[PDB]
Order: sequence, then structure tokens, then C-alpha cells
Amino acid sequence: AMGPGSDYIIKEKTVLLQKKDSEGFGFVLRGAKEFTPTPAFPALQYLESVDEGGVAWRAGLRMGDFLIEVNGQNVVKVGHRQVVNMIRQGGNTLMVKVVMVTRHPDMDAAAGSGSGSFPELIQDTSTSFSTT
Amino acid sequence: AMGPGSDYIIKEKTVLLQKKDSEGFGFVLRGAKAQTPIEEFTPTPAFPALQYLESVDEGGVAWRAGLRMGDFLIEVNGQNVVKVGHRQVVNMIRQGGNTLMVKVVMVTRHPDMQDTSTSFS
Repeated sequence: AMGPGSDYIIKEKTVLLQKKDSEGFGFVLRGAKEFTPTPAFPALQYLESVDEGGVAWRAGLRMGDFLIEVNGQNVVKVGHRQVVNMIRQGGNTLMVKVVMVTRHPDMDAAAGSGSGSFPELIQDTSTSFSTT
Repeated sequence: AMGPGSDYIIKEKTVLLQKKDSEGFGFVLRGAKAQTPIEEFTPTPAFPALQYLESVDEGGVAWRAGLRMGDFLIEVNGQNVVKVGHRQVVNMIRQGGNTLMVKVVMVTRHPDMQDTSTSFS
């Protein structure tokens, strides 16, 4: 439809993690221990944090990623213990499909403007204030 | 408003960042370039400000003050930056030198109808 808003940007990625038996994947999983997935909250388990430089980090995962599938099994509505079970049953390899959801201002014209209805997302840019 | 709705959890924090010459403040700032459609921007619960933290260096100055990825910048050294374009916010941060007072907002959503964490470190 026409009009402005805060759109949902759904950024999806399937990631392969391979670790040593002596390692962790380097993330903290958090989620619920009747649910409806939505863009605002697309799965019950998500990454609370990702160790900088660990396996998960180096393979691309980041805090806030929602877990969609674990080793090709859907985990969108699965409880915490059971999702933890699947990562356990997968051993030193984990294929995980995740989504990052962000909101993004869309300045598309309102109805009656005669303009088109596609998103007009504002242009972002980044500037590092990192030490390195 | 009784009954179901869209739930936003908003947490506001003001922190004082003080770094050495050898450090950066320890975050990456991302947000809207100062181009024409930014004049049309109104802050909302879903999107409280035009500039936000794309990342925060683990263990760095911002991190130790508790800032994290996704925090929205509301104020920089007492000046409101909610509607301000990226270069101007960057310059405001630079003008503060090795001290940055920043007020941020973190917005989170609830599942649509408790939570447990498990470490994999």
C-alpha cells in the first residue's frame, strides 16, 4: 500500500559453524523455555551475544539473530531446552539459518500523492569510532 | 488500551564515555545521511532516532559503559540528535574530544501470544 512507515527489514543467512571438541561455538542462546511468529519476533530462540573472534562471530553471526532452522530442522516455535538439544545432537558442526530484523524509516508518499507505493528507505551510512 | 497490541520495551540510559588518546570510543555509528527525506522524519517507538550503534567493540570504552549494538542515539553532550543527520552527529562527537556524554534508547519487542539463557562459549 501507499504511505510512509517504519518497515521491517528481514536479513536472512544460513551459516555453517565447525568447531573443535574443545571449543564452544561462541554464542549465548536465549529464548522461551500458542506462539505466532511475526516480523517483530520471528522465532523463540535468539542470540543473546556472540563472542568477538569466536567460531560463531568469525562465521558471521551477531547478537540479535533469531534462530530459524538448526541443522535443517525448523526451530521457530521450539522451546529453549529442545533447541539446545539440537545444537548438542549436532556435535562440532552446526548449520543454522538465522534472521536479523531491523526497522527502517520508509518515506514513501501518502495515498493520493500520485507517487508509487514501493519502499523509499532512508539512506544510512557508517562511521567507525573503534580503536581499530 | 486494553487487549492485544504491539509491545515495545524501551530502556533509556545516559552514560559518560571517557577515553584515552590511544582509544576510540569503541562503537560504530550508523544512521541517516543528511539528505532531503530526513526532514520528514518523526521519532516513534519502533525507530526513536536517526543514528544508532551498528556495533560496540567488546571490552572497549562504550562496551564497559554498557552500550550495545542497536542502541539509538538521543543526545550527544547535551544536544538532541534524534533528527540530526549522520555527518553532523559525527562532528558533534568529534567536537567532544576524549569525552562523550550520550543518552541512548534500546528498544526490544516481546513474543506474540519465561526466557532462559544457555552459554555456548
